[PDB]
Amino acid sequence: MQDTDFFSWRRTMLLRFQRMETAEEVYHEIELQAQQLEYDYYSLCVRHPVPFTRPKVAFYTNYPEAWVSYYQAKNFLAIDPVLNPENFSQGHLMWNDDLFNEAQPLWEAARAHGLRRGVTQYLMLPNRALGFLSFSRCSAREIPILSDELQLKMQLLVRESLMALMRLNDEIVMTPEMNFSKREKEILRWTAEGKTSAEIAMILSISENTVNFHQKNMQKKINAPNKTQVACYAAATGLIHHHH
Amino acid sequence: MQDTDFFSWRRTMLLRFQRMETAEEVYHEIELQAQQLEYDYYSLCVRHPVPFTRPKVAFYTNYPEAWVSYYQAKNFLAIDPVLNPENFSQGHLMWNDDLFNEAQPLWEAARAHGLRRGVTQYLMLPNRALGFLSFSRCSAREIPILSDELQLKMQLLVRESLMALMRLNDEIVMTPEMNFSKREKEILRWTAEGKTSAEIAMILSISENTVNFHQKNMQKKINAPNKTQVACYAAATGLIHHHH
Ligand SMILES: CCCCCCCC(=O)OC[C@@H](O)CO
Ligand SMILES: CCCCCCCC(=O)OC[C@@H](O)CO
Repeated sequence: MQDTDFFSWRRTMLLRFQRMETAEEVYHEIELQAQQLEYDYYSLCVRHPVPFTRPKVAFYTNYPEAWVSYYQAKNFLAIDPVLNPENFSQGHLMWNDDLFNEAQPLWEAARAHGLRRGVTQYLMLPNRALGFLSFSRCSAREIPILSDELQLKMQLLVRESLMALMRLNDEIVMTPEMNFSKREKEILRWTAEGKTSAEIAMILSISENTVNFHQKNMQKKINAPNKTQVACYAAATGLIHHHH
Repeated sequence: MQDTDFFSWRRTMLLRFQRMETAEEVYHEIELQAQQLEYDYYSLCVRHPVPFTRPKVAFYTNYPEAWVSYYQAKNFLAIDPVLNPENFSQGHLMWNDDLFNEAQPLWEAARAHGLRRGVTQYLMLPNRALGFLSFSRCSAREIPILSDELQLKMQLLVRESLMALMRLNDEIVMTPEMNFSKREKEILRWTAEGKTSAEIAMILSISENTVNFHQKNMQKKINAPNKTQVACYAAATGLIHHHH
């Protein structure tokens, strides 16, 4: 089946995001597209895969500054439904009351700051980071628009905006950098396979001290105590394989 | 912008994939949808994140059996363009001749087995596995269809088919299982942060031998030599966090 005005909307937005230049342009276009769907505020959170124990959650938003501060103050992240992929279908999640039954103080606090309606689309990025694009309005008024239309528009928006920010190396999306050589990564592959410094020397046909140097060298770059952190981080973000 | 016959195609296919029951039903529906787009053969490959050194590549296809055997014989995977995410735009990749300049023997071998035209859509799964859905026909004939239509149809097909196979725990998509408890995973979080068995005991307020047991216990389950493999695998597949 085919029927094209959305197909043209798609084409136009792909080009527009590709021809951007600044992270400020990105934020601005989201702010625009949200208003095009009659949403007042937007929001773009990014759950990083690392650190494992205290996951970095970078974000930028045009929310009321008072709300951003309050949300952080009472740490609602720990209970926020819309930042929990389990609640999503097709990477889409509509805001309703029943969704916040376990996080009631967040639900009331958000209303007290003018966030009465909303919606969130999400996507996992090549660096295994979870990107969440949330729209919100202060009007409980009914804005009728086809559900299928909304999903696909946001499906594209959340993707191309974060893909842009990655091409621009923005701090919001960029995982901790680890500029490793091809040999360094080769050594780290086997390290994650559980191979010892001794065994890796045999495979690569090099001195056992040469392996230990590379290992300590990588640790130094990213400031890590042992090879376990280096390898786990490298595996957690897909450096051992896939994209860069 | 909105215009709905595709939106209805979307809705219909979402339900159909959700109400499935067997991995044979999935394969069959792809085979069907490929023929609906005038493609003779399909193919569904899945690059696993682990093992790191010899990445498992499971697949199932209705290709000529002779071709599947030949492709494996001369190991064309190592040079196959259509299974390399770097060549993709919007997770979509059209087959053309210039794409195979570095893999000429594959290009000729594939033609010798009746694969003259094709296309591939790809997607990364929650377990960090890369799923590749390829369609191919034996007719060099021109089948005119809107590019934008093809992309979005396949964008949905590759997703919902692999998401189905995961709900069914199929061997093609399922990463190596590691049924770990909440405490076991808690210990493994810190292990990947580079924390020693001694330090982890201090944080969790438990014996240092208790930590070592959990560690050896996890190793036993997945048959691993040391904690480094357990943690790296657990991080590589997103067990320490995100989905299950
Ligand atoms: C956490 C980013 C700054 C605070 C904005 C909250 C991010 C987000 O979109 O949350 C919306 C819902 O939680 C509403 O309850
Ligand atoms: C590798 C799965 C079995 C062999 C089929 C090849 C998988 C795939 O779709 O490859 C197509 C292109 O490489 C054509 O040159």
